[PDB]
Amino acid sequence: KFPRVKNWELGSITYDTLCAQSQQDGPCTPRRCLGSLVLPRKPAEQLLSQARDFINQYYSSIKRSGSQAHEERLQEVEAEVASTGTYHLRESELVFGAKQAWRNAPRCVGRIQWGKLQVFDARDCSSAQEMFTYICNHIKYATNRGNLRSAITVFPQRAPGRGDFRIWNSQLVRYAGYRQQDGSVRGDPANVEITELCIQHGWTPGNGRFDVLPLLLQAPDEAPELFVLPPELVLEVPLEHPTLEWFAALGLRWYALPAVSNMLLEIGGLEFSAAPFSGWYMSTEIGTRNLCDPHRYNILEDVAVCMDLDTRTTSSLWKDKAAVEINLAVLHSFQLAKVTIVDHHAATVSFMKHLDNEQKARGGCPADWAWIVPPISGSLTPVFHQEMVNYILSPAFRYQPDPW
Amino acid sequence: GPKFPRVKNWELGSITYDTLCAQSQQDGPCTPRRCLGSLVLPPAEQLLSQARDFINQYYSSIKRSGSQAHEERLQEVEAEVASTGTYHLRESELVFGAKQAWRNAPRCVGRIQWGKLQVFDARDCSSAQEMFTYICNHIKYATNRGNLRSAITVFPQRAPGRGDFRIWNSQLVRYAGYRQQDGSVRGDPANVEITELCIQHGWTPGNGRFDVLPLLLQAPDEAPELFVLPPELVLEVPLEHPTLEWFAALGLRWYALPAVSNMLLEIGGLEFSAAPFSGWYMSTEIGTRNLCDPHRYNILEDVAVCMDLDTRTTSSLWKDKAAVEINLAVLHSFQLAKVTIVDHHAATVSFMKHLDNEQKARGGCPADWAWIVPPISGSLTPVFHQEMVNYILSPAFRYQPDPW
Ligand code: HEM
Ligand code: HEM
Ligand SMILES: Cc1cc(N)nc(CCCCCc2cc(C)cc(N)n2)c1
Ligand SMILES: Cc1cc(N)nc(CCCCCc2cc(C)cc(N)n2)c1
Ligand SMILES: C[C@H](O)[C@H](O)[C@H]1CNc2nc(N)[nH]c(=O)c2N1
Ligand SMILES: C[C@H](O)[C@H](O)[C@H]1CNc2nc(N)[nH]c(=O)c2N1
Ligand SMILES: [Zn+2]
Repeated sequence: KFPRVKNWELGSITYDTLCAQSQQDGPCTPRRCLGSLVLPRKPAEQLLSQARDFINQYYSSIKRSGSQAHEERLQEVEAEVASTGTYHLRESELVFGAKQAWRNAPRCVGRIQWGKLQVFDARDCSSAQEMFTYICNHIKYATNRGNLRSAITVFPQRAPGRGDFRIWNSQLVRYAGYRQQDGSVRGDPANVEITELCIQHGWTPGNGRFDVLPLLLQAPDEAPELFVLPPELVLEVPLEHPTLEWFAALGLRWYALPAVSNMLLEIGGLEFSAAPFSGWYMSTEIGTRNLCDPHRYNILEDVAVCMDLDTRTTSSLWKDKAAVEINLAVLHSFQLAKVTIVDHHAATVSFMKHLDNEQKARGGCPADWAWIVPPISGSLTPVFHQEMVNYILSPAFRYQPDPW
Repeated sequence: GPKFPRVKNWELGSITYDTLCAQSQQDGPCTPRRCLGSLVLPPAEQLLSQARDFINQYYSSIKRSGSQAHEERLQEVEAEVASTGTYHLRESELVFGAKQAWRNAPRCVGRIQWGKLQVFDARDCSSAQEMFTYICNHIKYATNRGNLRSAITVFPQRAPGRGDFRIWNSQLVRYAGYRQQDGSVRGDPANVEITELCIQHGWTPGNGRFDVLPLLLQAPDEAPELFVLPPELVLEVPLEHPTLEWFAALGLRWYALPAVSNMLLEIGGLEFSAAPFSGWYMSTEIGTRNLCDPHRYNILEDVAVCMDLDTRTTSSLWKDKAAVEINLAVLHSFQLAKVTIVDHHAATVSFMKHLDNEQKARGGCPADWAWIVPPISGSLTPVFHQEMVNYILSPAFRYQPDPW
């Protein structure tokens, strides 16, 4: 039942015993592996057992398991659930749950950081207006003038008798995508839909490719409300190249803070539909995906041409050459602007360190090989060469449907 | 929708369902609780049922399903299995099954070519000297002075009681790896075991980085005999750069013919333990894995130093830049030399065509994403964004225990 897992560079071998504590099925069966799929196809007595489970996790972690407080806390949960069908987490438990859900995130290469997360309790929130205020303090704290600090902010749990608090935007900072006459897109094509919903709910659009979108925030069973982030909070890094001086001409820029805003956080059976969290970028996310995917800004040809590369033929590897300059430019420009970033070499090295830690601490580490291995130079990094077991542990960030 | 895996391309936004997976008659390593698809590695009546299925496939492939010939061939196999425990394939059943195994191989990006495979029958082979003759013929035909041609040679199947035919070497062509007294390896480290095996059976070793191993060939129930390949039969390419002149002085080379000799070819339950097969390289096999893996030639640092790159910090992207140029050097030199090769861009483009043909032809295609995605410039190729379903179909190429 316990997989042999091998590193092929170093010949080293471990066994995952941690997977045994997974109790949510993934999409694979013995007939066919489905691990490369981005999304899944996708309660009285049972919320109860996830709660015991989780409270157990919490008291084991402060090394006070089977102590008195443990018992009296299990009794709280029971009594609360028996009468109301639900319960509430103490602030310190939430803090524990939030860090554990990062820890369990199998798609995340930055997990070495997991124990260092600033947790904002925003459960005493009753309006879109307040969410905005909480969302602003988060951006301000996490951004920290370029010296970035991981942070999550947690809005009120989902409740049986009403709508969810939701942030409609997929990220706290997004560039407008304007769907043009000839069906081309000025700006980020990833953000066409959200851009149109913002216009639909009253927003005045610009005509740049890097227009910072407003936030569409929704309090339960209310029309979402629109807030313009103040430009002074959203820090942005102009893109240039250490030697290629025309690179600066291309007006390229990315924003400092990668803050995911549409995922749901699950802890001990409670669900937190709005709980944005942020760290700092690994440079390939910007330099390779956001700028080079052909269904994003798709700037590879432009760059290659400016680099005077023979475009005609795949075999001159013009794609590979320009991709590498753009990634260098993202690192260069971030290090200049003194904004926190990490390259895929440093990041995957530190990730290797994390597997070793997690092997000593828990007996394994859930890991999604296709998301961990970077999008350029995969086998140049040590994770390419490391087998990994993937599986769902709770607490967990999960995808959730879009509100509209 | 339908309950078959839904499969999405994130670049194009297109959806398909894989119905082919229902044909899978074998379990991979995944289960609902944990994905294991990144792991490199995993007669009685069971023969009969395997045989009936292969034969049904053959007759559908020739559009004669249900015909008298079909049920008479069924009848035939059942009698032969019933009185000898095994059975033999007709010639063109062997050609079909061979092609079908390549067609079925989830790890092969080259399957647009699956239709064009020269199948040499060698089931008459009765000695290790003769194996050698067939391999030399195979190598000559396949290499065809640089204009390479895919081919497989099929030695006699396994039989109850009697020993297997086996090619000990993992590939027909392998460079020696000599273990130094100081702990390093000279040559190719992947081939240390097979080098030291060749010496034990009496080969006189050389001392270069690129010495061609002799073949260790095992006729049934005999110790393996040793055979040296005439140098004129082994086409090799010296590596040089179109613009960095010093690259040629590095003395690097690779062989033209990728020919796998250690796999088992399975058909209707019959097992061909020696059926080596060969195509042509994708440039990233040579330039990225074989030359740059840390556990292989590991020339990345030497090359970056020659390029005058900053090798003391990850963030100069020194690894990425050196890898690109080594890869350019691979293509350029094979091109200059009129030896067939394909780059990871063209190759993945055409595997996308192959997926689309197979969708129409059979309703899906088993594909191992981690192996289909090239090991440099992943997300720069269209397979990066294509979800894929991996499962096992027969005929199959399969791994087998080394015979020592
Ligand atoms: C501190 C710096 C961090 C870095 C460099 C990092 C790195 C990454 C990267 C490169 C990805 C792949 C994303 C993509 O391809 O778009 C990712 C995914 C993810 N990260 Fe992080 N991470 C960091 C911090 C965090 C934090 C603080 C959290 C939560 C508190 C987090 C949770 C996640 C989750 C849930 C995913 C999966 C995303 C999805 O499925 O859409 N990470 N991480
Ligand atoms: C025609 C040109 C071909 C190209 C460019 C090609 C390309 C590739 C590549 C890049 C790999 C992965 C190599 C690695 O990671 O080491 C591979 C694997 C494979 N190919 Fe091909 N292929 C070709 C022809 C063939 C032929 C003729 C056959 C057999 C009839 C074949 C069967 C396989 C199998 C079974 C694997 C997986 C081997 C393993 O799991 O170790 N391919 N192919
Ligand atoms: C299918 C899908 C759903 C979703 N919610 N999000 C995505 C991509 C989100 C990008 C996650 C980016 C990130 C997040 C964090 C916390 C750090 C960092 N460096 N990068 C894809
Ligand atoms: C553990 C292991 C076993 C095995 N049989 N093979 C491997 C890698 C073999 C490399 C396959 C190379 C190849 C084969 C063919 C036929 C064409 C082409 N371009 N490349 C690893
Ligand atoms: C289809 C495929 O699973 C998908 O493109 C994944 C591959 N790996 C990834 N890895 C990361 N980090 N981010 C991604 O968006 C993707 N995309
Ligand atoms: C651990 C991981 O599965 C392993 O390194 C695989 C990854 N993908 C690969 N892909 C190909 N084509 N060849 C390989 O040898 C590997 N190695
Ligand atoms: Zn799987």
